[PDB]
This record gives sequence, structure tokens and C-alpha cells, in this order.
Amino acid sequence: MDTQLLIGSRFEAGTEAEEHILNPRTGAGIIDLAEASHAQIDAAVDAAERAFVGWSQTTPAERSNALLKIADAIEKEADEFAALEALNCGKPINAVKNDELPAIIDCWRFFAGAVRNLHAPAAGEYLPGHTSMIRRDPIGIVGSIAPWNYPLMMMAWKLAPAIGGGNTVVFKPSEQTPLTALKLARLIADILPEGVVNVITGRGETVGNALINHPKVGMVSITGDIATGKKVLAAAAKTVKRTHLELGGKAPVIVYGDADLEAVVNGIRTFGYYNAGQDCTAACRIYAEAGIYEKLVADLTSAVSTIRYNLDDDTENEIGPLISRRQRDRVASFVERAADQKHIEITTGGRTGSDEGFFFQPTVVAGATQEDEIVRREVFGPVVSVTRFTGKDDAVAWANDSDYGLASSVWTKDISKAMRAASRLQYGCTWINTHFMLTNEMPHGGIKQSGYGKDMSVYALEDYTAVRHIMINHG
Amino acid sequence: MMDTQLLIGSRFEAGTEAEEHILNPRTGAGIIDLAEASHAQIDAAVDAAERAFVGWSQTTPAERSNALLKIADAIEKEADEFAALEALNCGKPINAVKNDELPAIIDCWRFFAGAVRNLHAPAAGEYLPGHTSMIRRDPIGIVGSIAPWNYPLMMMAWKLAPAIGGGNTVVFKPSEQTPLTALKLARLIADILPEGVVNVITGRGETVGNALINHPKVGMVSITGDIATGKKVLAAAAKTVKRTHLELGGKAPVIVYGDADLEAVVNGIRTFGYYNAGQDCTAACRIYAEAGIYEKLVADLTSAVSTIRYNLDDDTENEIGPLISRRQRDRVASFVERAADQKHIEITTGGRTGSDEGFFFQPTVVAGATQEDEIVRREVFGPVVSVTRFTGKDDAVAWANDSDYGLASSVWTKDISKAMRAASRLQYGCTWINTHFMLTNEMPHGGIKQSGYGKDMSVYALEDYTAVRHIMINHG
Amino acid sequence: MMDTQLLIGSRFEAGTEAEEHILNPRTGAGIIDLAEASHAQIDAAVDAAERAFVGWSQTTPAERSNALLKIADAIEKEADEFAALEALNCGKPINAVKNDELPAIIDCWRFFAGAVRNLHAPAAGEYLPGHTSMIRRDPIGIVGSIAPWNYPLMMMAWKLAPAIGGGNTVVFKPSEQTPLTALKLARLIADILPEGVVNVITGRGETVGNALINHPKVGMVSITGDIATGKKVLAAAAKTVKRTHLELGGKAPVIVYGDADLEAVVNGIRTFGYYNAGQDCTAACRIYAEAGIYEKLVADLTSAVSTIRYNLDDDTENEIGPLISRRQRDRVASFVERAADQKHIEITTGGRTGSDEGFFFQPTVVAGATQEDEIVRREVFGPVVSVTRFTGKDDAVAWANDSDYGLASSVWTKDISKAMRAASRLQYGCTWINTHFMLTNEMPHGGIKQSGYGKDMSVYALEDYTAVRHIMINHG
Amino acid sequence: MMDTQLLIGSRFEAGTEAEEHILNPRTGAGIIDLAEASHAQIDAAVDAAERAFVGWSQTTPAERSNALLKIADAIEKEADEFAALEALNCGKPINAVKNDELPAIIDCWRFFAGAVRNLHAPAAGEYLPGHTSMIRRDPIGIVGSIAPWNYPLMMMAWKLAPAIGGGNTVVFKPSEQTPLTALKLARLIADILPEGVVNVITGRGETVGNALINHPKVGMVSITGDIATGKKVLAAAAKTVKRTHLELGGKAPVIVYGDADLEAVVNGIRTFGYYNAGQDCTAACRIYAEAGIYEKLVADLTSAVSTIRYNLDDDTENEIGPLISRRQRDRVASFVERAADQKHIEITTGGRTGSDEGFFFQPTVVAGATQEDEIVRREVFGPVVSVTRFTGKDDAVAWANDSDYGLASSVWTKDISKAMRAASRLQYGCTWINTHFMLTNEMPHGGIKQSGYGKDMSVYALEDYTAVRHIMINHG
Repeated sequence: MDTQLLIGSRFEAGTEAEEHILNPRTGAGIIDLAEASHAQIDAAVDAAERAFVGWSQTTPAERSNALLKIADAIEKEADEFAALEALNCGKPINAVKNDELPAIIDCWRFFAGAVRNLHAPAAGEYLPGHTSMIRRDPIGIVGSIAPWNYPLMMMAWKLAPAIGGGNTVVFKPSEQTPLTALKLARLIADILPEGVVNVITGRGETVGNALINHPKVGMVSITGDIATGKKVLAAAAKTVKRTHLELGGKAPVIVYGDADLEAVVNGIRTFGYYNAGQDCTAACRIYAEAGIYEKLVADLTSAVSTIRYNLDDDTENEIGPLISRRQRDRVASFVERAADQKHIEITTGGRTGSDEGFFFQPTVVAGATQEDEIVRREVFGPVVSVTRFTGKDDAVAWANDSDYGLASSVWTKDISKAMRAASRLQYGCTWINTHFMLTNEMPHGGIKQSGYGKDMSVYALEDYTAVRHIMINHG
Repeated sequence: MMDTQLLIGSRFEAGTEAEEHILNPRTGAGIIDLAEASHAQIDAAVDAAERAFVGWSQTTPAERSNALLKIADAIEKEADEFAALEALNCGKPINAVKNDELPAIIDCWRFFAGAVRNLHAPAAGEYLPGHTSMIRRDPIGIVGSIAPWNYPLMMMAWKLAPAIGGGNTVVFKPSEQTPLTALKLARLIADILPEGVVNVITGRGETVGNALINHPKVGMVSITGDIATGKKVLAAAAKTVKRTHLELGGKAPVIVYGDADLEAVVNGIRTFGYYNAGQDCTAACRIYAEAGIYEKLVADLTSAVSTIRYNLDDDTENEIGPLISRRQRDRVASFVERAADQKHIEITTGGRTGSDEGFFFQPTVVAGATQEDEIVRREVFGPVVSVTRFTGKDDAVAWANDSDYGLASSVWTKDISKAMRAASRLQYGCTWINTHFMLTNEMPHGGIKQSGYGKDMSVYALEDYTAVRHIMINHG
Repeated sequence: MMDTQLLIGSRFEAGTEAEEHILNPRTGAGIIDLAEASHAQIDAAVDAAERAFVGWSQTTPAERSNALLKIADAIEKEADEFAALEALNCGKPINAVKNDELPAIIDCWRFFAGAVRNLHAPAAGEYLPGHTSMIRRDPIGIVGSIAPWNYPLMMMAWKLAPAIGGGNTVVFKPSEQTPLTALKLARLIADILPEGVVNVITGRGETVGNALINHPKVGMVSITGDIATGKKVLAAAAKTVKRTHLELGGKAPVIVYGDADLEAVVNGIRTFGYYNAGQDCTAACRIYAEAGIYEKLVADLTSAVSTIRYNLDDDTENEIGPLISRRQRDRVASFVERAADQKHIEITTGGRTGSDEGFFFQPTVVAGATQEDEIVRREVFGPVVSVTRFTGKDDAVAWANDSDYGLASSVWTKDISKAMRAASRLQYGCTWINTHFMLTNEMPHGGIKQSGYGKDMSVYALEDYTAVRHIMINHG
Repeated sequence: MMDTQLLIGSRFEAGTEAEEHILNPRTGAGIIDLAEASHAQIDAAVDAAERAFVGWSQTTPAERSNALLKIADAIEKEADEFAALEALNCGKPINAVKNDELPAIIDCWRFFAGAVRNLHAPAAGEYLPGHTSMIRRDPIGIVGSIAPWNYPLMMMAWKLAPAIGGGNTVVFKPSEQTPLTALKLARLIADILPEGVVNVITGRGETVGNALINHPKVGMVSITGDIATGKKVLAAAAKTVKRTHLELGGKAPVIVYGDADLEAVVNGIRTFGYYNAGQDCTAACRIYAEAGIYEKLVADLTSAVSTIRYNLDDDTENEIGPLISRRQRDRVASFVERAADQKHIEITTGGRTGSDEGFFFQPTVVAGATQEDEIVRREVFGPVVSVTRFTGKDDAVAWANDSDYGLASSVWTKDISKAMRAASRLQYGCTWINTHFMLTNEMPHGGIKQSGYGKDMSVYALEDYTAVRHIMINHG
């Protein structure tokens, strides 16, 4: 098992308080990993600093080939990466083998292409006798923090564009899911020059905080919850660091009277619950039109109750557990408060789903209002709420009356309603007659309280570069 | 007699709070007293912005483009009067405003009208089988924008045109000392845009500015000012995850190699070190000069700087105006004094006040300055240029990059090789070769590090004000 | 009385050669006899374009942009008069020209004024170590430009603005039947652009057009016409390897599925199959109709198409005009007669000429035409629409794609799925869904296959008239 | 033995028709006799392409991109033997192929994998109220591609990658003398792509090329060759309005100013005037030298060019190889002999045949040549460079621009000012400064004027192989 922090030339174990990496299926310990010391953080940033000298001066072709190699490396060990990510997070193995790894590998490969393909306004004489041109240069040293929900994927989202942009990076995985990142570190170490990627581990309160507050770091990119985005943003206020923030969502799913209701029910069954709802695009806040509302609640209830989790044979599991006990408790807590509200019904699930480990019952919350906490607040759990709306009600406006703005979907056979919703929804993403489907060419990222900056697509790479104007006078 | 009222929705309204004394900074005389926005007027402006967003955000690129074309026309129709108003308010020499500023302002509005209809994105298509994807660029929401005082009207163009053109609505505040051209423009805009798309409030940063940037309904804040104010805006936005667009000043390095056309360098710095009395983010103010040429450069610049004319009765004959206020002069003076206190440093010309009335400081050259010197390390924002020597075992590029700032820069050399190497390595939003200062509305302006991020002018300013959206349609 | 003279550099001139009889197409009466440009005059136009290129190719995007804005402004000042002159010349109903064409023309000039300033390319930078590359889009040369008779003034815009905008100079020829607005515009342009940048000559394809296409100083030829002229231009270009820009006709397929809003479909075709008397490269003319609704659609279409007003004294009451010439009407009539010859084909309304005076044809519905029929295979360019049935066995899209044409199409259904799938697979420069005919200046119009290639409107038009260049500078 | 079979759809198939005598151009001895494709096999290859297009045009960028990456892997796995095969077939010095060509070929497949997923267009949105437009870049159809013999394997990469990348299907013909690497690569590709996406046929331009370019199903023709072949390809396409993609040679001007670095100029011209025996479309062949340095340059170049090594047994030691064929060697010799008969021209070195055996021509310097001379005006495509004196009353840029060709060019000067002015005014697809010849896969290659249009390498080649489509959806 790979246990060591990558710092410049060398691998070394932690020096600080150990963290208890648990297997969330059963609650048992996998390994104990010591956090990086402040000194260890300092040397990582330093190795990133001295590596930026050479790395920022590389050609796009040089950087692109590096990324292709990284992709080849992950591809070779795809099965091992999967199993190790299935252990760390208790994700069903086949969902990881089939869904995550190939997207991950495809991502490294997308960015190999994107690197050699940036555009800008054309070079020429905008002023007489002066030739202007636009470049995109590196920014500096990037401090990157990933969450626990898709460890290895998040790493790809954070590393590839920043490295591709000619930056150097100090990366910290979530305190509970450092495993795939340390295995990756090893392969990366063989491919990149020393210090272009450095990987430290530890708790956010201590290791995260020191990284985002380190004076040498010019950009900080985080994916997590709002609380932490605010901390990052407050820390940036000190030295005017660039920020890249993806802070979660509460994806509205507008279901009109004329939707293919069978496909809707199947869409929410998969995409409301995948990764036990620990996905920031989860199909979780549903708006059902008056006519189909009762039909939907029942049909979905029936569908959700059949979702398989925690079986002995992992190939038969559709859903894994929540990452930790604190996280399950947080989910249990949200639901309990909702079930307390007299106008709400819990039609299936609603309780803890596990003797050991951190499973929760796939849950359906019916009859929730725009005013309910369950509708206003990210639950990040296998939980879906349903809200009814009238013909007299603007379901798009209801959907836009939110703090979140990451992703959304609309279901209808109708063209007029599909297109009008798609033009008016205030969301980074809007799917029509599906949900959740990502592709590495297309940008992921929100507005409002979901934050700013993209992941995937050429825009991710534009976020990690600086536009520069060069103007030569013809004397 | 003059444009004095705030623009709040469909209401023109005098502020109801504390008055500001807007001074003719040539004479120190009071031009006018302007009551600032009350808290409730701040609220009404944001509320008009919110109401206007509904319609305005659903306009087409052609409608917004045509609106922007009209503002330019309106400005153009009143170029004489805008220029005369800004000259009075800021003390800028009238012909400088007429020939340099107004044509660039009008061009800006016109540029963005074109940019509005010309946004690109990855092509639409099936990236996943049976799913058509396409990318849009939609409005973000309500912008609070704050302008500084060095170019009141041009800053407004930069702040407004790309925000409006993105289909955003705006609450705009000019700086406390220079609200006049903004109030004037607000009158003309009211007759062109639907009400509530653009709203204009006046007041102090600590009061009106602070309420504007902390308003829950404001989704993005854009400011051009100093580093302290940026750190303020970032601290506010931390409370609600507001998007930010920050231009925080610079200390433009000017690398002069030995094989430089030394005359051209002198003439450049004479203009671009001192234009607008050095009250310009991109001022040619931190000169690095190779050992071979240092001494000659120091003397020729010294002599050239000393002939810069100002505070003449015939405004035609003035090349720069005064600093904006007493406090700014006093601050510039102190930088000069502290630097002159240094044994290795020589003030070769100027370095003293340039008028009894008003706020002129003398064009100053500070020679013998070292990389450790405050005068090299920190932004002066007055008519002051420092010269540092570099030797052959020194890396002028490294030296220039060793800075908290990253907005603009120039390199001077007859040698295409050294130029291109310099240009490629400089950690500066912009690098001129064998000139300085020259702007064109198609080209982005904006810095790195503590200079901030985001661009003004170019298509990029407009990309900073729109949200990228992925739409995916499942066929089957 | 009327603008009569050719623009040849700094000079307005009567044409030296034989005269065209410019006819009023709704009465058949003569409007004016106009002398063609002689060969020496074609030489002088092109020489003046060569001299103008020296300067013009070297102007800034901003300069060219300001110039296109001023032309937009000029056409706008005289909009009514342009409309009336176009109406008279072309038989178009006065209010269609006034409300549809003029605003679109003006906006085309304004659109390109922006596009001129917003070209992108790959970013500059070091793709090879020590080498700084950049991409420019430079002018191509002298453009020989030829317009068809369908929309004289709009085609001018589509041809002049991107070409001039790209920094090319131009020698433009309207169609022999419709030079009138082109010459009125020529005077206006002459007061804005440096002499020789735009040149306007008049005359026939086989004489003046030929002499222009073949001139060894012309580096690019842009034509909008029929497949026949396109082949002629292509062959002419072959001998000198000229760049070509060709829009050569379309036979727009209209797929109507069982779940279409038939009311909308019928009103769409009533308007778009017949606008400008069907003298439109994009006319809704080849309908494919699912068996379930085929019957109703034919009957409902017949009824609406029979109410179409034309040839009335109240020109505000007219919906469509006449064909351009007797030649064109007779060509249309021969198409309709041959279609009427087939046993399986039924003409439900119209089918004969529609005036005693002038060149009107009766709006025509042709029912039961199949895939191998001439009325489906070939462009009629008359107020004539065929309807063809497909069953569930049939792949309506495969049918549509089985064509030499590739310009425009539409698909009508309330089902999002079927609509997107059609849009993905249609082999046509443009596909409208649940509408037709709608153009917008930011969006490109242009065919594949035998409709030619290259674009009008959008930045792609402007890309067509520029040469991409790679500059690479060695640092070492 | 080797790979000799043609690739038609699923089947590998021997050529049935007249044999081509494939020679080793170093010795003039036969390598293999290869029978050409019959009319039937040509027809079968086009038909396979037609079938394969139904699926392949419907694939995602991701799957096409993956396919390109795999083709790259396969070439890389067999880098050395492709190197050996090309060195033998073409006479290229082994190390040059191994180190220059193979790297660039592999990189070329990998760059297009990228490009395939990174196409941009104008952003989707509502440009007309209530209508959502988006732009797609869709495949064109079946591509007929013809490569020359100067870089068999590289040309194939340029022809296939953007073609297949854009989702088109291909019938491809290598040059008659040089099919060996294409037939090898053909077997690797059949293991990677779906059946019929790529088809390889062999034979002469006059038979096989002619039939390929005339086939009614081929929608686009791409050729790199001489101007003569471009003209007739154009004539063919004229009949049927096929898209063309023409790269038709160069005569690259090399402007050497007085303040140039003459060691670097001489070293540049030594390599790039003569690399691949001057059989390169970008060869630095047409030199313009300023009066002040004209005599030193001629002398220094002459002596640099006389030390060029070729025709040695130790191939590692050879710097250039022979011409492809006896016809080519003789074509160059007559170019040189006709230059020699000019009394004003001086042949400073070579000018004669360069081997008993094989098709070597001696590296040649032609001094004293004029703007009026054949040797200046026409592409020689041999190891031959011409030098032409210019004065201060002469505009070297204007002189360079007075040519039928427009592919590539360089300028040599240490002066910033002269380089940028030359780069901005030169009428060439490409301008290097203080280097020549260097290519990079992100950066477009392709000419203007009689060099033809359309690009190789870069996202532009991929644009050339796709159709821009406007899709507009009505919300009503």
C-alpha cells in the first residue's frame, strides 16, 4: 500500500497526527496515515516553486505528452485504482470499473488535447505600426484541495488543467480518501519533473488551512462545501490569490405533465442516488407538475425501495455507503427534521440502513415546499425531495429562487417548454430528458453560491492560465 | 445648472445623506456639494437592478448591441461638454481629454457593441452518443461596480459596457471626488436603456461603497482602485461567495537595454511616466537601466522631465494636470522625501509641490534607487519615475518579476532577440516593446498577483461578465 | 432623377457599352435603359481597386469598422428611398422591403462592423522552444463580386461588408436586371471610403461578368447565382487558381412529421414557399409529409395558398411580387406544365401565369410528386411548392439528404427527440425547427454539396475573405 | 517480404493493372513492381467509403480522437522500420527520417486527436427572440486524397488525420513512385478503424488520380502537388462543384537585410535550401540580399554549399539524398542550364548532375539572378538556390510579393522594426524571422495566390474538413 507523501524529489511519511482511514462499508480501519507537518507543507511549496522555473517554460507539446503518459499509466493500473477506490469509499466495484476510471483516463487525455488548442483574438495591427498578439501563460503555484466523493476523478480535475497550463501544484486529498492520490503520486513521480506535482495529506483545519494561507501560493482551487469556500475566499483576501471554487448544488429537476414519466422515474432512481447522493449534481430537488405529481411520487417510491446496497456480492450493489459516521448523521438529521414537518411524508427509507458501516436508506421526501430546509439545503445523501407546482406556477422561477446554481434538468416531450426552460435556468448545466451525464469536453461549474470556475473542457484550462497582451511598436 | 441627481430605477433623485465637497483640483475651490446616497437609496437602486434583470437578461445580442451603439452616439454628440466637465473635475489638460480620452471612450462603447454579437464557445454537437450539447454565455446577475478617480468617465465605460452588454444590470458608484461626468452620463443613459439596467449612486467607500459590495442581492463586484480596497472587496465577497473583478494598480517596470534607442526611451517616459500626473495604473515609473546606458539615460530624462508644462492659464499649453486631492499630494511628497533621505539616492529634478492653490506636484526623477527601496517596491501614483541600474551578471527580467505587481511593463531594445525573450518571460498582464502605455479597445488590460485579475476592454472583459452554460439534450 | 453612373475609383461614369432594358416586373414597362461598363472600364475599376489596396489593406480593424458603421448610418438615413427603389425594380411589396429587408440590410453592415474587430485564432506563444508564433488574418487581394437579382441591396451588403471589412478592395457587379439600388448606394459609399476601395459596374454575366471573373489582378471571385454560373466561375477560376466564394441555389427540404402543428406548418409554407415570389435560395419548396397527415396538409395548404394576394393596386395589400423577367416566368411555367404532365401528380391550385401585365405567376401547389420527379430534383425559383409522402417504412431524413443541394432545411414536429435527431443528420447548411426562412446576421448562411460553399453573414463570411498567416520569430 | 496489397474496405486486394517500377533513387535500381488499381477497385474503394460514412460520420469526437491516438501508437511501435522503408523508397538520409520525420508524423496524429475534441464556433443562444441557434461542425462526405513523393508518410498523416478526424471517410492515393510507406501503414490502420473509413489505392496521376478526382460520389478532393495538377483538379471539380483542398508549391523568398547575422543566414540556407534535395515546398530557394552584404553572402554561401555531403556509403554521413526520379533530376538540370545561358547570371557552385548512378543533382548556387529570370519566377524543386541583389531604393518586400506563389517566407535582420514591417506586409502563408523552415503541428501551413488555399496542420486543416451548420429552434 502506498503511504507516502510526494515532496519534490522524494517520498516521505507524515510527521504529524495520524488520521484514521476507515472502510465505510463496515466501519473497520484500513490504515492510519500521519498528516504532513508545517515543515512538510513548506518544502512541498518550495519544490513547486523551484520546479515552476523549468515547467512554466515548456511548450504545449511537451506538457501534452506528459498528460498522455499519465493517462497511459492510470489505464495500465485501472483495475487496481478501481479496487482501491472501491475500498476507500465503498463504491460498488463495477460502477467504479465502468463509470469512473474511463472518465478519469479520458479526462487526462482530453486535457492533453486542450493544452495544444487554446484560442485568443488574432494577432495584428490594432493600432497603426503596432503588432499585438495574445498569449496564455502559467499563473504560478496552485494549492488544490479535493473532496472525498470522487477522490481520483477530482484529482484529475484539479491536476490536469493546472499542470497543463504550465503551473506547478501542491495537492491535498480529503482527510478520509487520500489513498488513490498516494498511489497516483507514485506513477506521476516517474513521469513529471520533480516538484511539478506534490501531494500532501491531512485535515483541512490544519493542513488545508496552512496551504491556502501560504504566501507563495498564487491560486487556490477547491471543491467542497460552502463553509469551506468562504474560508478559502477569506484566506485569499490576505494576499489577493486567484480562486477556483466549486461548492456544491441542489439540482432542480423540473418534471412537466407531458414528460416520459417512466424515464423520469428511472432517471431519479439512478441519478438521485448514485454515490449515495454524494455527488454535487445529484438529482435531488424535484418539481413535479400537478397532474403527474401523485403518479410520480408513488412510481418513484416504488422504484427507490428496490435500490440494492450493502450485499455480500459487490457486483449486485447499486449504491455504496456515506463516507463517515458524521456524514450519515448529518443526513439522518436532515431527514428527521423534514419528517417532523406536518406537510411532509417520508414514503420510503428515512432511517439508517446499516448495522455496521455508514449506509443510509434511499429516501423520498414528498410534499416539500419552497420554504422547507430539505428544499433550500444541500443534503449530500441518498435523499430526494418532491415539490408540486400548478399551471399557475412558474416552475423555472421556483427553480431559480435558490442559493445554488450548479446543475439542473427538465423533462418534457415538448420543444417549447424544454427550450424556454433551458434558456432561463440559472444553472451551470441544464439537461433535457436526462440528468447527470458528463463529458470531458463540456464545462462543469456553477454560479451564485455554487461558486465560479469550470472543471473539464477548455474553460478549465483557461482558468489556470493568464491572458497576456504583447504589443510591438514598429519603430 | 448641472447634472446633480442620482439614477435610481426610473427615479432621478438627489442624495439625502452627508455632502461631499467636490473640488476643482487646479484651484482647490469648491465646484459643488453633493449629498451622497442614503442606505435606502442604495437599496432602491439594487432593487431597480433586480426588477430590470428579468427583462434585460432575456434580450438578444442585437438589442443590447444597439443600445450600446446609442450610448456611444449620445456621448459623441456631447463630447465637447463631457471633456470640459472632466477637465474641471480632474484638472486634466482640456485637449488631452478631447483627443485622447473621449475618442477612446466612444470607441469603447462601440467596441463592446460588436463584442456582444461575437462570443465564441466550443462547437455544438454530439459529444456523448444521442445527446446534443451546446454552450451558451448567459448573464450573471446584478453587478455592483466601483470606479476610481483617475479616469472617471473611461472607467465607467469599462465598468458598464461589458456588464450591460452581458445582459447584466448594474449599480455603479463613481469615486467620491469625481462623480460629475457619471451623473451627466446617467441622464443620457436613462433615455436609452430600460430603467433599472443602469443605476448610479454617489458616496464614500467606507459608507456607500461598503453597503453596495455587501448587499446580498449583488452577485458580482467589480472595482478598480488600490490594493487595500481590493483586499476589502475580497473580504466582503467571502461572506456570500460574490464573484469579483479586481484591478488593483501596478508598478510598471520599464527594462532599458544598452542597445535601446535612447531618445525614444526618453520621449516615451516623458509622456507615459507623467501623463495624468502619474495617476495611471500603467505609468512608466519603475525604470531598470543597463550599466552601459544608465548615466546618460538619467541626465537626458532629467532634462526632458524638467520641461513638462502645467498649470498654465492657456490650458491648451498644459501637458499634465494636478493630483486629485491634498491628501494625494501629501502622500506623493512623502514617498519623495523618504527616498531623498537615502544616501544612495538623488532627486535630479522636481520633487517639490508645483502650486500653492490646487494639488500639483513637480514631475520628479529619482535616480540611484535600489531593488530594496520603497520608491521601487511600492506604488506612488504621482508624477514620479525612479531609475535602477542593472549590470551584466544581473537578470533585469527576474528583477522586474520580483514584484507584488503584475499589470503592465515595457522593454526597450533594438534587438528582436532580447525583446522576444523579455516579452515571453515577463509576469505582467501586458508588455509593450519599444513603446509604453498604448491601449486599444480590442486588447485586454488586467494583471496578475496583487494587481488583481479580470480584464478591462477586449472580448475578455465581456467573458468576465457572462456565465458559461452547458445544455445537453437527450434524443435516444 | 436616378443614380445612373458607375463608380470607378474617384470617378462616376456612364457605362460605354450596350444598354440593358431595366424593366418594371409587375407592369412589364421600361424603367430605364442603362449602358454596360466597357472592357476598358472593367480594367479601370480593377486598377483602381489595386491602387486602393495598398492603403486599405493596411488600415486597422477600428478604421474599417468605423467605415462600415458610417455606411449602415447612410442606408438608414435613406431607408424609405432604398425601399421604394428596390420595390419598383423588383416588384416586391413596398412594406415587405420596408419592414423585412431594410432593417436586415442595415443590421448586416452594423454586424460586420463588430465582426471586423473580433476575429480569433490559436493563441500566440512558444510552440517550438525559443520560437514565438502568432496567427494573423490578413487581406486576400482584390475581390470581383457579383450579385443575383433576388435581393439586390441585401446581396450587396453580404458581398461588400465582409470583403471590405477584411481589408480587401472590391469590384462589384449587380445583376443586369437590378443595378438601381447598387448605384444609389454607390454614391453614398463614395463619400465614406477612400476612392477605389469599392467599385460598382453594371452589365451581363457573359460579357461584363466574364471579363471580371477572368481578370488576372482579381484574386477572389464571389458569386451568388445558379449551379450553371457556379460551374462557369469555377472553370474560369481553374486557369488562374483563383479563390472562389459560391452560393449556388438550394431546394430546401421541409420534413413534416405526424405530430407537427399543421396550422403552423401551413402558415410557415404559405409565407416561406412564396416570399419574394419563391425567388429565394431558401424557399420552403420540397415538402416531405408523413402519411398520417399527408392528405390534410395538401388540402389545408391548397386553401391557404389560394388566398395569397398579389398584383393589387394597394401595394400594402400585396403579399408577393412578380418574377423578375418574362424569361424567368416562362421557365417557371414550363416546370409547372411538365409536372402537370405526370399521371400521379395533381396541381391543387395555381399552375398558370397570374397576370395580363408583367411577370406574375400563380402561387402553386403540386401534389403527389415523388423522389425521381423533376419538380422534386430541381430548383424552380418560382412561387411553387411540391408535396411528397413518406411512410413509417421510410427514413425521411435519408430522403431529404438524397439531393445535389445542401443549403437550408426545416423539420416540423412537437417531439423534441425526432427534431434533434433530424437536425443532427440533415446534410444542409442550415436547419430550422418549427419555422423556416428566419435569418440572423450573426448566424451563417451557406451550403454543402452543389449549393457551393463559403458563408454569408456571421464572422465566417469575414473569415472567407481573409488569409490565415503564421508568423514565427526565432529568439536564439 | 513487404506490404504490397491495396486496402479496399474490409479486404486487402492486389492491384490488377499496369505495374509501376518502384526505384531506389540512390542507385536507380528496382525495388518492386507494383500493379495499379483497376477502375473497378477504385469504384469499390469509393463504395466502401460510402458505406463506412453512414456510421463514422455519426461517431463522437471522443471515439474518433481515440482512433487517432491508436494510429499514433502503432506508428510509434514501428518507428524504425517506417524510417527504413522511407529512406529506401525516397533516398532520404536515415537519421533525418528517424529524427526529423517520424517524430513529426507521430506528433501529427496526436495533435489532431486533440484538435478533434477542441472545435470552437459562435456561442449558442437566442439571436432572434424565441429562437435558439447553435453552430455545428459536421463531416463533409467522401474525401479523395492525393499525396506527393517528397514526404510520403508525412503527407499521408496530413491528409488522413484531419479528414478522418472531421468524421469523413477517405480514398487515398500515394504518389506513383512512393506508395511503400502508405501500404505498410494501411495494414496497421485496418486493424484500428472500422472497415472502409480509410482506403488506399495506388497508381499514376493520369489514370488512377484522374478517375478518383472525377468520381461522382467524392465530395471533396485534397491534393498537394504542382500548379499544373492543381489546375486540372480544379477543372474536374468545376463540373461537379466538389470542394477542393489545394497545396500547390512555393518559391519562398528569403529576405536578407544588411544588418542580418550572416553566419546564421548562411547556416540556415545551407540546411533549408537543400534539405530533402530541395524537394520541399518551403525550401529557402529564392534569396534577396541587400547590396552591402550581397558579395559576402554569395561567397560564404557558395563555400558552405560545396561541403554538403550526399551519395556516401555511410548513410549516417549523408546530409541530403537524390531526387525521386530521372525525370525530376532532368527537370532541375534544364532549369539550371537555362539559367547558365543568361550572361548576367553566375553559377558559383554545382549546376551539374551529381552521380553516375541514381538521381543526385549537385547543390547549386545561382548568383546574379533577376526578378525577370525563369529561375526566380518558377519553382525548381531541386537542390538549387538563387541569389538576387537589392538596393536601398528597392523595396525587398514588394519584390518578394511580386510572385505567383504564396506559401512561405523568411526575413533576416537583427532590427525589430524591419522584421515586424516585413511580417505584416508579406503575402505568404508563413513568415519566419531569423530562421526558416520550422514547422509545428499546432500551426497552419498553406499558401495564397497560385500556391492554393486551405491549410495543413493546426485546427484549420480540421476546419477545412468539416461543414459549419446553423441549427435554429423556434420556441413558438
